[PDB]
This record gives sequence, C-alpha cells and structure tokens, in this order.
Amino acid sequence: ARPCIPKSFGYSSVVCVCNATYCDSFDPPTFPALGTFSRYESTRSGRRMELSMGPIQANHTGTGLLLTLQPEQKFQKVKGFGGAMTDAAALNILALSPPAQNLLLKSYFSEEGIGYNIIRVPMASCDFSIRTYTYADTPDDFQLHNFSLPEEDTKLKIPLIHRALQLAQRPVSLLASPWTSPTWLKTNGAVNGKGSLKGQPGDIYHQTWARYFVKFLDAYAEHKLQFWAVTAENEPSAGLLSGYPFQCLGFTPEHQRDFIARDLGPTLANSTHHNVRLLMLDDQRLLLPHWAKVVLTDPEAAKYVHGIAVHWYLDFLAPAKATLGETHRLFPNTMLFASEACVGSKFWEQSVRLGSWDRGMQYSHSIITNLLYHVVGWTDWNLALNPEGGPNWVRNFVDSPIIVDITKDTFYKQPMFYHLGHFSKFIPEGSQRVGLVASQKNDLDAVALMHPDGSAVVVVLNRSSKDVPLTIKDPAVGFLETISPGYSIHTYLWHRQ
Ligand SMILES: *[C@@H]1O[C@H](CO)[C@@H](O[C@@H]2O[C@H](CO)[C@@H](O)[C@H](O)[C@H]2NC(C)=O)[C@H](O)[C@H]1NC(C)=O
Ligand SMILES: *[C@@H]1O[C@H](CO)[C@@H](O)[C@H](O)[C@H]1NC(C)=O
Repeated sequence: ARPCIPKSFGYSSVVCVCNATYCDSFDPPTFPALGTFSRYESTRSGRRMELSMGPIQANHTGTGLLLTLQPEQKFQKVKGFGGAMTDAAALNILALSPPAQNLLLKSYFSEEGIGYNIIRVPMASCDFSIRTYTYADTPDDFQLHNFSLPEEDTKLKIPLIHRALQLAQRPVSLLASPWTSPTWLKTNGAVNGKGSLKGQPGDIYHQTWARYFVKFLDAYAEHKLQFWAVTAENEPSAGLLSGYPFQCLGFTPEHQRDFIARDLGPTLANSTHHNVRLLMLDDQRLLLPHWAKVVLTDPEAAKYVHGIAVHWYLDFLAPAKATLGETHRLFPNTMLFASEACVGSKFWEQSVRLGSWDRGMQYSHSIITNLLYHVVGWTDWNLALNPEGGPNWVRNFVDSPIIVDITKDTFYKQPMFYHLGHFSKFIPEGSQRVGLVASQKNDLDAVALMHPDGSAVVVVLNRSSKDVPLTIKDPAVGFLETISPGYSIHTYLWHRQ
C-alpha cells in the first residue's frame, strides 16, 4: 500500500521516514499461482521489501549458481521472530503521538508490517531503563508481600504489549528475562557488579527467587498476559565479572544447573503457570556447548529445560559449528533459540547509524547462520531507541531497527528492520527449515524453509558488491531464473503444489 519515504543521514543507505500520518506498509500477502514466484527485494541503493513476481520455468537457462531445494531434508521448526519491549523501547514508542505509535506497532506486528510474533519482556529494570528497580526492593521480604509492578509495566510495557497483540495477525508469544533479583537476595547487595544469589540452591534465597518468577507471571496474568517462556537469567555469565556495570545476577553453569533443578523448575511446575517453558543460558554462544553439557547431563535439571537461549553480541569470538552445531549434536531435543539477536556496534562507530546497510546485513546474515544451525527463533534487542541509542542508564552501545525522533514526532526504520522483515514476515511459526544445496562454492547466504501450508520460502543475501546470477530449483515445480544484486537481500516465495 505505502512505499518507503527514504532519508539519508550520510551512511551507506537510507532509512524510511514514518510519522503520525504516514508509514510504509504492505498489502495483505497473496497466494500466487503454481509456476509463479513472489520476490521481495531490499537493496543498499534503496529498495525496501519491494514486491515483484515471476515465472518458474521447467527448463534451465543459467550457467551460474544452482540452489536446489530439497523438501525431504527436514530440520527445525520455527518458533518465531520478535524484539524486546524494554523500558527504553516502551518509552520511545510512548513518546510519539498516538497515531504515530500505531504505525510503529503495525510496522512490527501487523500483517501490514513484518508480523513479529515474539516479544521479549525484561523482568524489572536492565540497562535499557531510566532507573534501577526490581519488583520487590523492600529488603528481606522472602515471602514477597511487597512484590509489585512499577509504572514501567502498568503504564508503559503492558499497555503496548496488549496493543501489539491486538494488532498482530499471528498469535504472539511472550518471553520474559530477568536481569537482577532484589539486591537483598544477592551476595554483593547491589543491582550490578559480580555477585549471585545468597547461599545455594534449595535455600530460602533461591526458593524466593524462584517464587519471584511465579509472582512475575501472576502479575502479568492479572493484566491478562500469558508467557510462552522465561529464561533462567539473562546473561548469567555477566554477573560473574568484577564490576559489571548493569543489572545482572551471576550463575556459573553448575549454579544455574542446580537453581533450575532444585528451585525454579519445581516451583514453576508446581504453579498455575507450569505450561510456561524454561529456557537456559540466555547468554553468549561462546559458552556453548559447555553450558549445555553441564545443565543438560543432569536429568533433574534437564527435565525442566525446554530449550537453550543464546545471544549474538559475542559471535565473532565463536563460530556456529563449534558452538550451536556441537550443542545440537549433543542435545537434539533441546531447541536452540536466539533471545537477544542484537549487535550494531564497534569501538569507533556510534550507537545508532541512521541507514547503515552494513548492520542490516549483519542481522540477516546472522539470522541465516542461525537457521542453518538449527536455531528456532529470534528476539531482536530494543524494539525502538532514540537517535542516541538511548535511553540507557549506563551507556548506549546498540542500534535498533526503529529510531524515534521524539522532537519531530517521526520514527525511522533502519535497513535492519527490513533485514528482519525478510524473515519475520514470511516465516510464520510452524515453518520448517528444509535443505538447500548450492551447486558450487559461492558468496551468497541462502536458506530455504517450508511454510506450514506446504509452500516454499527462500532468503538470499548478497553481502558482496557484485551481482550474482542465480537459479533456484524446486524439483516439484521447476526453476527460478534470477539475479541477486550486490548488496541485496531477497525473499522468494512460491506454491509447490
Ligand atoms: C509525514 O510524512 C509524509 C510523507 O513524507 C509527509 O507528507 C508529504 O508531504 C510532502 C511535502 O509536503 C509531499 O511531497 C507529499 O505529498 C506528502 N505525502 C503524502 C501526502 O503522501 C507529511 O508531511 C509528514 N507529516 C508531517 C506532520 O510532517
Ligand atoms: C512494603 O514496603 C514498604 C517500603 O515502602 C515498607 O516500609 C512497608 O512496611 C512494607 N510492608 C508492609 C507490611 O507494609
């Protein structure tokens, strides 16, 4: 329906300017005819998920790369795609005028948007908050009588989460992560820095913390929200580092292992929220496979663990094979999930680069790498940030797919937003990743998946400058002649039957 209004801010590509009355949206997706394929193209030069269509022919004209689909080779089923409703995001969204707010939300969750179906919810404060707080700051309330939701939840997060779902065509799954416990449950009695829960698993500190989760879930239920899953702790490894600057709670693997086994596991199960799934790690992939060895080879722990959460920040220091691959090998029936699918940094680039194609490309390349190694879903970090990368009470380091310029009642959609869309929009929950055999070494990044209605979706990412002539063969249907233009991402969709 509405094309992208491009703006340049001096970087490799454009953002799409959206404001109170105008934002680029899609039409309902169409189920086109057998022999016909759909193409959604985004390019550094400035095309944004542009829809074209073509023929799948029964003869093969090319001499180039041949990506051959292999519907038989079957891998993981997709849980979904989303982002985090952090204090900072909630705060930027809420700073736009209501009409603008909806264009933003529709952008992510509506079928006119990119159809997100996951939302991560931090449990109380983290670095993307304007203040350090937990849901029970009153010291030595082991019973948690004073536990309650701040205005952050009742006025910012919960209202938007409702609106997100209202707007969403898919059913959306909520995931919660805690950053810190009340500081009185902690060994160092501070929201950050090195320090864990006091005593050890089974004890009153651990039982309380376990109960916190249930209270947290209880509270969101009163506001008519269910969670699909929680993570045992966000970045547990961080709470082990001397003078770590933001909200954290250290667990070593063994510590997490026992906390899950003795406390969180049972208490959750023993609650009305027993159906909520527990995900472990929720940390850097480099800590795998070890972390999984330690938690999952203990039966009493692993009976409680539905999957392993991972982060993207530190991936350059761990390849996928050695981490996610080896972990899947060892633990095939424990799904791997990316709960903090974020980056967009360096030492020398600022937090937010308005219209950087490069970060867009990192995102999609990361999602593909993920999918090729059995990962079932993704949660980007903040749904929205300001132009400074804020607000962050410690220090703004990350980008976000949407940037809110509060003074102008307008928001900007980064290349990233479209790089996630090339997936989030066309790979609903249930989709299964299938085989896709390249005929020769090449510079592209490609993944194939099968929509629950039996039809096909292939994302092709050209991270190089050169156009790469391309042929996708589907033995049930024929051949897609195409080119993958340098610095582009393409989603190809077709019926198979
Ligand atoms: C929100 O964005 C839209 C689109 O960029 C702005 O409307 C455009 O205004 C320019 C210049 O006045 C025209 O070239 C276009 O025809 C308009 N777009 C339309 C009508 O589709 C709009 O001004 C923005 N809202 C505010 C308050 O600035
Ligand atoms: C709950 O929290 C406050 C902190 O404002 C504390 O002083 C109060 O006594 C607490 N509990 C009860 C039973 O009122």
